[PDB]
Amino acid sequence: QLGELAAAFASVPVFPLFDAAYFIVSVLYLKYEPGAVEMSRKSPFASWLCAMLHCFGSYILADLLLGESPIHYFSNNSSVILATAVWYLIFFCPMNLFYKCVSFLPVKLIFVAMKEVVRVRKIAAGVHHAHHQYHHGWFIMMATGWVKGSGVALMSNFEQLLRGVWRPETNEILHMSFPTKASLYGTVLFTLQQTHWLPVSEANLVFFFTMFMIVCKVFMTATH
Amino acid sequence: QLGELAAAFASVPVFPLFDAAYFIVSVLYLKYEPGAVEMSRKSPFASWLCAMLHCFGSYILADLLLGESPIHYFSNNSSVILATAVWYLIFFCPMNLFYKCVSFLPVKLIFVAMKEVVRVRKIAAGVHHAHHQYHHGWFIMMATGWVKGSGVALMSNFEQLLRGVWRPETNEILHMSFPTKASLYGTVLFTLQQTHWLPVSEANLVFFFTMFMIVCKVFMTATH
Amino acid sequence: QLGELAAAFASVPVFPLFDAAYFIVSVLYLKYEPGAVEMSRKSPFASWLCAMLHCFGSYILADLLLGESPIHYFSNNSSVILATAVWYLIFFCPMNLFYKCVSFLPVKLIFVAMKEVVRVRKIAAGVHHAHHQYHHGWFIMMATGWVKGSGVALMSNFEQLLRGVWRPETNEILHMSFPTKASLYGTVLFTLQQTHWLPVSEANLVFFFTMFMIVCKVFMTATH
Ligand SMILES: CC/C=C/C/C=C/C/C=C/CCCC(=O)O[C@H](CO)COC(=O)CCCCCCCCCCC
Ligand SMILES: CC/C=C/C/C=C/C/C=C/CCCC(=O)O[C@H](CO)COC(=O)CCCCCCCCCCC
Ligand SMILES: CC/C=C/C/C=C/C/C=C/CCCC(=O)O[C@H](CO)COC(=O)CCCCCCCCCCC
Ligand SMILES: [Ca+2]
Ligand SMILES: [Cl-]
Ligand SMILES: [Cl-]
Ligand SMILES: [Cl-]
Ligand SMILES: [Cl-]
Ligand SMILES: [Cl-]
Ligand SMILES: [Cl-]
Ligand SMILES: [Cl-]
Ligand SMILES: [Cl-]
Ligand SMILES: [Cl-]
Ligand SMILES: [Cl-]
Ligand SMILES: [Cl-]
Ligand SMILES: [Cl-]
Ligand SMILES: [Cl-]
Ligand SMILES: [Cl-]
Ligand SMILES: [Cl-]
Repeated sequence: QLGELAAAFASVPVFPLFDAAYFIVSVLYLKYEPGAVEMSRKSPFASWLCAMLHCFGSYILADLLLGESPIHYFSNNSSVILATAVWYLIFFCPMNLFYKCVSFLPVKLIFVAMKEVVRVRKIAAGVHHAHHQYHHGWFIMMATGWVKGSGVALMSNFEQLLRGVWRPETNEILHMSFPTKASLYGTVLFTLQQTHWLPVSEANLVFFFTMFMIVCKVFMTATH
Repeated sequence: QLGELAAAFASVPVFPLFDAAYFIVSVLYLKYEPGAVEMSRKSPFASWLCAMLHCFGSYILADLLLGESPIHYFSNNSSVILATAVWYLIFFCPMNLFYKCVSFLPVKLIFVAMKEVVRVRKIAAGVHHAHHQYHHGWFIMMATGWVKGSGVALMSNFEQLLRGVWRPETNEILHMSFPTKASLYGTVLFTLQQTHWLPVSEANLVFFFTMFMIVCKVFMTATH
Repeated sequence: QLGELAAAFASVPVFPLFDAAYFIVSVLYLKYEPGAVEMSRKSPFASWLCAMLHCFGSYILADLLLGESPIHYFSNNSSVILATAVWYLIFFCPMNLFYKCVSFLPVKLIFVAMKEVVRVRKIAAGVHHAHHQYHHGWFIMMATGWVKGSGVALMSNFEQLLRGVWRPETNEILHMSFPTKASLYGTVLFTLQQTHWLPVSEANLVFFFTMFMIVCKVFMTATH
């Protein structure tokens, strides 16, 4: 009956709870970046735009690769407003209280695990969406699933440029972080499953690769 | 009968006279930039391309945001040729005579006011065009109207790169100039009017916001 | 009977032999770039992506200009695999044997001539493709044919960024190399032929402009 459990796991509604966890973890990472708090004070619109890149950079990149509107996902008003509320609470909540609650390690590890549920679903969705437009476009499927999983990391040089920072000596392709490299392995697996060369159901692959990402990220977050 | 006057004001044909004023003011600003005259001598094609960015950057950015051809507007041959003639006269007219005439302060203030007529129309057109593709895409409407009004300013980091200049410490989002910030207020107003939450006719909003931009820009130009 | 010879010349199948020559010459140029060999060792995925830019940058740029998927051409699996095999053999063949064979000057000059056959065909195809979407879009036709011929050179600032290099003081528009400038003359000629203002058959223009590019590039390669 594992396939019955895997089907329920792979079809949980990500909105709003799992998307909120994705936004919280991503905007927390933004606040850790150098000068981010000062930027929220002096350039609040640019700070909000930076948070939108961290929350929706996966869709911006995937739409750019497929020749669609790069801000197509911003028509989802409820998601944009939810990410905006997360950005406001993390940077401007009185007593910094919202930051204190979501940074509490037991709470943070749960949000970290929930973000990985969202990331794997976005990888698989990118492969399936590219396949719909290119039935045999294996390289387009792998590219779309990769940027859906890596997100803002692949545009880090220009997220820095928006913040007034320029560090051209490195980038996430020249030196992949773990989530970028893991998203590359994930998009190859989901493409192979789309090819019907990997004999596994799409629900089981989602379940087992999500558990791999959850264990890795929770372990990495709890260590440091 | 103000609405009858506002309807005539909001429907004046911008081509060719008001577009010419837009091109003249924008290419004048290009000639003020460092190394622009030297660039016209040594790299005339790059200088012409820079002037096309200043004249049509609003359409390039709006088409990029909506997933359309970024050079779609360059199919308008008469507009491209008119902007090309303006670029040639400003940089290469014998005796620098065309520059001397359009820089004469009474003449320049008139062209500055006429450019603001074009800018407000482009903001409203961007909101209406985005609304046609996304009936409830408020964030897409505001983004499209903003870049239609700000124009080349939002791509200033890469207009500089074309000229061989790189200044990453600042950008027009991190530090908005007045026209960029005013275009942001304008696109919010025209979006609200599109929402039917701002109880005002589209013609009256065009008239009153254009007069606001005309008074501000004419005052700013005459002061410095 | 020259038109009968020109028709056969202009319709030779570029895949796979002429495309292979295009890939070999382009990836050879990549290996000449500073730090390219070290990059293939330490960042092999970024090295492979760099080679894809050199092999398919013409299609990436043309699709970007026309608002299509910038990786649309990567649905051609056989072409991507052939370019991938060329990249692997040039950087990783035991004894560096493949590099030694294709760098042998008589063999290299033949591949250089065959690449020019591909470049002229891509210029003409870009003009014809833009004309199909814009019957009177002369500036869109010239832009599309130019990037189809220049290829990765027009994105050199960002091919360098992928390699961790940033040299903003120059670019291929501000200072055109010979292939970039020759592709600009070529796209004007093919646009004029599309206008029916240049009284010459498309096959004869392909033949005579290819011979011009072959003689120039073979002479330039044999000199240095
Ligand atoms: C301001 C925000 C802009 C950010 C630009 C960041 C771009 C980084 C994205 C890289 C995706 C490459 C996919 C890949 O590297 O992996 C796939 C699977 O292995 C294969 O690569 C290919 O298909 C060949 C891909 C050729 C490069 C595509 C360039 C598209 C230009 C978009 C810019 C408008
Ligand atoms: C070489 C020329 C290139 C120039 C690139 C310049 C880009 C600057 C444009 C910014 C428009 C943001 C709209 C905005 O900031 O304001 C709106 C309204 O408030 C909300 O922002 C969003 O919808 C979220 C917008 C998310 C960013 C969109 C990135 C698109 C990538 C285009 C590059 C191909
Ligand atoms: C990461 C890879 C990105 C690389 C970006 C490189 C861009 C260089 C391409 C230049 C083509 C200009 C065509 C031209 O200069 O020549 C033609 C014929 O004379 C006329 O120019 C116009 O039509 C006006 C063209 C206005 C500029 C178009 C900007 C498009 C933005 C694309 C970025 C997403
Ligand atoms: Ca498109
Ligand atoms: Cl940083
Ligand atoms: Cl601000
Ligand atoms: Cl998704
Ligand atoms: Cl997707
Ligand atoms: Cl098919
Ligand atoms: Cl400057
Ligand atoms: Cl030039
Ligand atoms: Cl408009
Ligand atoms: Cl518009
Ligand atoms: Cl609808
Ligand atoms: Cl270099
Ligand atoms: Cl690698
Ligand atoms: Cl082609
Ligand atoms: Cl083409
Ligand atoms: Cl037509």
